Amino acid sequence: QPEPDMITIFIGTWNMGNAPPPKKITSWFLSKGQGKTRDDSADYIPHDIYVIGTQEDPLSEKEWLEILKHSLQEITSVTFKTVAIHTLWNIRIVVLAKPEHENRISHICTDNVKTGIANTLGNKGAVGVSFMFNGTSLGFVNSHLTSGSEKKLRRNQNYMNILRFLALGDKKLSPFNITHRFTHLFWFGDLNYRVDLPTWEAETIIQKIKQQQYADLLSHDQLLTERREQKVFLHFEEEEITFAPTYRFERLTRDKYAYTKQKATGMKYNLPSWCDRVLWKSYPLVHVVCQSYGSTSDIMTSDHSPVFATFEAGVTSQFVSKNGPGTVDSQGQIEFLRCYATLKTKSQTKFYLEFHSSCLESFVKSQEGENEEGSEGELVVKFGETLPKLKPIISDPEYLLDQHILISIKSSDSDESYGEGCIALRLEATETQLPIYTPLTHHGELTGHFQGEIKLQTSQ
Ligand SMILES: CCCC(=O)Nc1cccnc1Cl
Repeated sequence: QPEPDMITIFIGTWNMGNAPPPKKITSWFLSKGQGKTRDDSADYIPHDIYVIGTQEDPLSEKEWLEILKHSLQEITSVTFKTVAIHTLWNIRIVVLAKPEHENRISHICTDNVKTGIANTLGNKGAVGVSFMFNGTSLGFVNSHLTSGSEKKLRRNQNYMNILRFLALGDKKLSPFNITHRFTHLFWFGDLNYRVDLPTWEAETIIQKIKQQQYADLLSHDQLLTERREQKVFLHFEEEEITFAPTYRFERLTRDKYAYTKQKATGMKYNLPSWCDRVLWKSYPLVHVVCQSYGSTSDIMTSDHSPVFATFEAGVTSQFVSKNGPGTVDSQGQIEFLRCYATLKTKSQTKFYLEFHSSCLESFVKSQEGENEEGSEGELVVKFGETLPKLKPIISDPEYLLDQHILISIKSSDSDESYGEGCIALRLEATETQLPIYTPLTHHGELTGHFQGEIKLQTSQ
């Protein structure tokens, strides 16, 4: 029974509006409705993993698990196994997997982050799950961010708090936040970013939606504009949106957007918006392809419509050789030539690097770099040919070329990371000097760059 090199993952996000779901929600899991939808010929083919995020979820965990599992069993005739379930207030994540995957899944972590302070602490935040699927680390975040058209900056702040404080994945990756801990990270939820057009334009927006003309609306979508200005979700991907705004509907139909200010909305307008989103970030040169991204049309208990996204994701096997795990394989090495970090910091400490990778027995600390001044004000930290030779556990190129090296540049004075990034070992050649590059971030914001050359020796 061979190990897979690809799986498919279903991501759902649905703000349930504190109402129980209708009796049938199968269209969600089938990726049917509006947008990039799944072919009918696939309807009986189960996804490998289903990850369901809800917000304003009024159900108990038990109640929702019974609906989800019976939904999937009706579609696929498979009884899915529960990998994890975690709830913060009314924000919930469920991970279900095909039974054949039970002994491929391990290291399951759950966590939550509560956003805001005093006033603004008590219903927004995020839940998440991570696990290993054979050799591949997977992370999933369902966030319910701050509401209201004039709170995009708060949403951006919520995002940074969640990625700083959500404690998922391998705790030994201490310099790295969730945006670096996983082969594949999926972040979804009621992100609550709005279409930023004047209130007076509400009926014009509705007209555009009825004509399926989204271009002039998407050009004002706050998540797309904040991401283009590098204010949020730096280095994440999102499929093109080709479905109608998923908020705010009159319940029990989809024929009406309810946008006008009401006491129940705090006298705020809710112009039609793409509140409900799925984004991802995968390590460089790992296969990930979005195969659906859309909304359902026939689930109408909430003022939001459910959103679905599906992905092909590359996975790797739990590799064993005669040498590693449990020792190094002297026929493998990773060398760095002519490396330097360019940092945005105004500070003047010495810096050193740490290399972290599950291809190493443990992380590797470099010597301190040599600081120089860049021509446009920058700090340049030069490592030259001084970086330690990395000793992978396994030399087989079928393993090593699928690996990644995480890099943190740390202050000698504080041991605090000033920047994190990731280098793929999926090189064009071995035993050949090749350019490498990663942006460096800290708390998910850009702080610099790391570039140089790599020379990878495998057993071939
Ligand atoms: C609800 C948690 C039950 C559980 O232990 N799930 C699990 C763990 C490891 C691998 N696969 C699965 Cl389904």
